Amino acid sequence: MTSVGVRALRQQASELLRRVEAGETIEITDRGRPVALLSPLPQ
Amino acid sequence: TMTSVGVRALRQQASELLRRVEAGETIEITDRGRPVALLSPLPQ
Repeated sequence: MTSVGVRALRQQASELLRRVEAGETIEITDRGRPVALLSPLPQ
Repeated sequence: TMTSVGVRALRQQASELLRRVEAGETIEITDRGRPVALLSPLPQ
């Protein structure tokens, strides 16, 4: 899942952040429309 | 400065956080206190 909805965000938040921490970016959709991006920080 | 929320808060307050991002805000995400990710809006 490279694009997840709001429901999946809550149910999967820990795992989604693990993936971003491993370098993935993940698109967040809201009623099917892409609205936000989760990207890794340089840290 | 910015808003920083942890994963717990992201889950618990998801609707309020996405409302802010859709209004244009970028938010820092922490994982057990360490900054790990950026939640930023896509332009519409």
